[PDB]
Amino acid sequence: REDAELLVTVRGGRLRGIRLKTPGGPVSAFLGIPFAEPPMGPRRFLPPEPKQPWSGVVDATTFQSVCYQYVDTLYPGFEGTEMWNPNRELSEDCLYLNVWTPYPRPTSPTPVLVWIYGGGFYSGASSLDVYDGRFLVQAERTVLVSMNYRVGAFGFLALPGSREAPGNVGLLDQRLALQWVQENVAAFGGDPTSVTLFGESAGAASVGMHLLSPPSRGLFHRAVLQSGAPNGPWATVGMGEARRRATQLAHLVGCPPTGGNDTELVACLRTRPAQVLVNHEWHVLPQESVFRFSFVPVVDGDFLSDTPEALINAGDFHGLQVLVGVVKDEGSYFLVYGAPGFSKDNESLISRAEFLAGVRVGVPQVSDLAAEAVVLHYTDWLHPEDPARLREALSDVVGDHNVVCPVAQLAGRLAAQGARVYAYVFEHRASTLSWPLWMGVPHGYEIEFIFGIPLDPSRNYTAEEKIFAQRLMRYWANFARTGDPNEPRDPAPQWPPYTAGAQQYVSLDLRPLEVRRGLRAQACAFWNRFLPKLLSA
Amino acid sequence: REDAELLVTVRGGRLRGIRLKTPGGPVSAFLGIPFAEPPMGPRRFLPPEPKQPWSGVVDATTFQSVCYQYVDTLYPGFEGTEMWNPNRELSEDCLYLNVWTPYPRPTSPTPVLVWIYGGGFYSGASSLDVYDGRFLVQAERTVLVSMNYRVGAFGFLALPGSREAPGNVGLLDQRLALQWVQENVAAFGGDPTSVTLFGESAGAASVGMHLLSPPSRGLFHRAVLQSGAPNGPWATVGMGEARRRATQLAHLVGCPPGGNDTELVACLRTRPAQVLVNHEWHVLPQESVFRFSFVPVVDGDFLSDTPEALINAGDFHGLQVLVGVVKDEGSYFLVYGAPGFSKDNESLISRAEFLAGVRVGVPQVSDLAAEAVVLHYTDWLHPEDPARLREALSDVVGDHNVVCPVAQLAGRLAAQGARVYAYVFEHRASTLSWPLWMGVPHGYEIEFIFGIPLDPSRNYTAEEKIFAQRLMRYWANFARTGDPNEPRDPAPQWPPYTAGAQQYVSLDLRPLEVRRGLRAQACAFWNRFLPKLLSA
Ligand SMILES: *[C@@H]1O[C@H](CO[C@@H]2O[C@@H](C)[C@@H](O)[C@@H](O)[C@@H]2O)[C@@H](O[C@@H]2O[C@H](CO)[C@@H](O)[C@H](O)[C@H]2NC(C)=O)[C@H](O)[C@H]1NC(C)=O
Ligand SMILES: *[C@@H]1O[C@H](CO[C@@H]2O[C@@H](C)[C@@H](O)[C@@H](O)[C@@H]2O)[C@@H](O[C@@H]2O[C@H](CO)[C@@H](O)[C@H](O)[C@H]2NC(C)=O)[C@H](O)[C@H]1NC(C)=O
Repeated sequence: REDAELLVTVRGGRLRGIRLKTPGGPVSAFLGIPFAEPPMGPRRFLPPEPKQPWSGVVDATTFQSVCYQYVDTLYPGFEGTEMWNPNRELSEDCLYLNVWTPYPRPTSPTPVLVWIYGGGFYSGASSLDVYDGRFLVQAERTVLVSMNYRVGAFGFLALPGSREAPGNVGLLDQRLALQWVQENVAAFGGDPTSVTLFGESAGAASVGMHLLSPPSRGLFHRAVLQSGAPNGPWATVGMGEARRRATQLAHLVGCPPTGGNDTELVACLRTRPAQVLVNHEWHVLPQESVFRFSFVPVVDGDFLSDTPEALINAGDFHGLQVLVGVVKDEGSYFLVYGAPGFSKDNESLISRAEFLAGVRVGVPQVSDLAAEAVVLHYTDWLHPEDPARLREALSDVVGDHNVVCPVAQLAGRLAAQGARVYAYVFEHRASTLSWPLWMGVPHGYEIEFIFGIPLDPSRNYTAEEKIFAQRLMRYWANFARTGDPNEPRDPAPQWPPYTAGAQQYVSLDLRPLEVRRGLRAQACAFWNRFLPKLLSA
Repeated sequence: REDAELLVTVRGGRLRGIRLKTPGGPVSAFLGIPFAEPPMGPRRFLPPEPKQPWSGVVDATTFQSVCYQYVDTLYPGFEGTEMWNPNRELSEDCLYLNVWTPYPRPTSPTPVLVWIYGGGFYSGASSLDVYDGRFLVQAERTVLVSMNYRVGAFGFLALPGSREAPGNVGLLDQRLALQWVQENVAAFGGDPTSVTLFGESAGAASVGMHLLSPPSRGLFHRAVLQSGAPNGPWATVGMGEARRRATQLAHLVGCPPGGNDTELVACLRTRPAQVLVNHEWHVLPQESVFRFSFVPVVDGDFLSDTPEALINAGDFHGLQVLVGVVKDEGSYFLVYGAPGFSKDNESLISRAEFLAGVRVGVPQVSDLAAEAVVLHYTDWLHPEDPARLREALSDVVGDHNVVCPVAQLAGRLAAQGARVYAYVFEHRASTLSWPLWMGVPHGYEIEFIFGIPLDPSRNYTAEEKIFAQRLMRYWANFARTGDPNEPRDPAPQWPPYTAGAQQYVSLDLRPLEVRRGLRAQACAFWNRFLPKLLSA
């Protein structure tokens, strides 16, 4: 009648999973485990409530719904954008997580990788094909967990101080899932004393906010931040700007029938169909921009007691290992979403005039003086108008400002204040990539190799890329169980720690590890050391 | 009996010159010709007055007195500083000029070169050995004129608005000599319709100011600006700060103070010249290198606007300009106040010294501006490497004071009608007494332009002599035609500088090599960004 490996009792009740075929052998998957009560109706915008115990057996046999979110339509049918779009029905009933474990279940406690997807805090899902945990768990014999968390207004609309919309509830969704991991992962063979968070972009920023929030920090041990940081200019928002955005969203959908009582304002928002909120989400941004999202974590003293910058600088990080990195062309994806002259369908060889206009789109809402400093640093004054150079320069502007330099500041301060840090740059352009050649290794395209997707026989990767993907999974799993991506296998070469002075990182591509110095050191000194001084003067 | 070639009648009266030897043949020299009434006593600080005629024969066989000035004492007896110090007695009776001419004197109109010496507007003299005109005149058959002009407070103390100390009188000293050239150079064989001005440091700044002042502009036809420009942060001063400096000088020497300019000048006019000199450095507002107390003042008269303003607004069609810099404009000044520097060690400074140095090399700017300097000149892969910090602070001082002011002048003149030729001078003299770490310092191309290597009693190499002959030929080609290129191909040709291509040549023992950008990255900072920052 039943297979005992696919039957697990967690604190809330009994579950039943499925046996997954993988290239390397069987895996057990428990997909769509409810960890919170559904945040519908009166519970919209509220902190997650833990799932109430149930009698009988819950079937955890497929991914559950995607949290309600905007759906990208810029290049309809284009795989390079469709791969990030929801692959399940949209619902507010979306607080489910997924556990993958070896078959048979490990005998001794196994280290746990917990994945947190990105999507700008406005999109994403744990169900996307590229986040398929079966290949890591098979190849490296870890337990892998991933959760859904609310995005957009449903996760991050904030009327700060208000009780019916406190903000950051999507982060509370993540923390609740992490608490579930502590109470329940042992039932699957996982070690709750060896839990490594990892995430990418907004998921990397989320990992960092759990590092900086004491109530989250007791729930994990190690951290991996791929292409994102809590201190990025896009990842948090101030209390007053959160209130302005929430209030203008309400105003754009009829509430109140501007501002007033927070109770009455939210109650009105709660009567609007979810899709009506999503249809107005982008209209609350203060300007024309790229790499800016409407509802993101708010710095209000609760989750984050201070800005991520301050908490990073103040923190004692002894006993912490982190792995951080970026892709080679962090900035190119976002240019086709609004920078003038840019398209995935031509070479985007912009003019000087379009470059100067792009600077204000990619560095939005800074003084004319601050914009001048950006143009000074990124113009090559022996070739101020060469279109090819202007295209790469604008990519560097957006990439450095939003990802590389925030990651570099995080890496540097954690190292200087007690953490062992490892840093990479991912430099392989996947043979299957559908974006144009000028975009390089675009943001987000290391994930499929980390997750071992090239081992999927259904896909058409080269054999080199399969070997490469196996290499990355090992670094990640080695870091997960030891805090060090290196393996006692000296030639391999070795991946040295990142430090504030030497600033060493390794390149990840088909060739063997190559050590290098400085995460765009010259550029990041402008973003991390000089530009803040200028904006307060 | 007497030599006819060395007797000359100028509008003021009669002169007796002297024959000079060179290894290429004789030249005729007329040294110490008075062109102004001695600006003494009641005429201290006033505009110069033309020399009243004389009877008899003025003896023009010897250099005349040096205008009263500070004497460098940083390294007593050291050749590298002594060569710039006065080599004749000091006197306020110093307004004389010198003419060198071929022997026998030309009988057709010969192109004229007019030398204006540098010295920060606080020092200098036309009699310095390194400014000896005999080799250029023999080798390139030009007429060469140089004049003394008042420096320090005597030339540039300004109480703006006052008739008793108007300012810029040293500049007027220069203009009066240019007028004297127009009226008298033909008596020596010179062609008053082909006058090329050239000068170095403060002399190059002086040249640029005559370019931008209409009453001077009809007195010459082309300009050479070596390692200086009128828009450099040091070459001019605002009316308010000029008044504050003149006023503190009066305090420091016992003069007052409802206030009154007439009385303050009158009390200054009673002090011995040396007393003013003794307090000259103490009116500067802060510790600094490359700043000088009494410089040209922008008051709407000699200069009706700032030089940067006048550069931007000018129609420079019909102008040919030759401009350039040495390879290490900043090194020299570092040993005069940058913490950690000496000509006697390697000056391998620390990061803390580098940061303190930045406030000395970029004085009187906001903390934000200084931070922006540190951002640009730090290698953030090597923020504390002492050799890189020494080089970077040299670059800060050189770019801010010379290279980038020259690049801006060149770019805007070229984009507004002028034909511009740019060089970087990259040859370290075999005879150089400054340490190796200073490279090719400020001022050490002059001796090659004047052909001093041809002097056999000096210790230059045979290939250094050929180099001097090359440079003299470029300079003289430029004076005769507005084009340094030897009108003949291999070459490579020296192409004109333009705001886009930014082409210049390097001058060393190797043949001409063409390069792009007078430190375009750094000068974008100083010329385009930093002005915006200081406004807001
Ligand atoms: C590169 O493309 C952009 C985007 O234009 C769109 O995409 C093209 C590939 C093509 O499908 C066009 O028909 C589309 O309009 C071009 O920039 C656009 O230029 C048009 C006018 O020419 C203007 O109306 C749009 O606003 C512009 N869009 C943006 C984002 O600026 C750009 O000119 C193309 N570059 C070339 C052809 O060199
Ligand atoms: C390089 O020299 C400077 C200048 O020092 C002076 O000149 C030297 C030749 C020697 O005679 C020193 O004693 C002189 O003071 C040195 O900078 C000075 O250092 C001393 C202490 O060593 C300090 O009291 C002064 O303030 C410094 N002066 C300045 C202008 O900063 C520097 O130490 C020397 N570098 C070395 C020795 O590595």
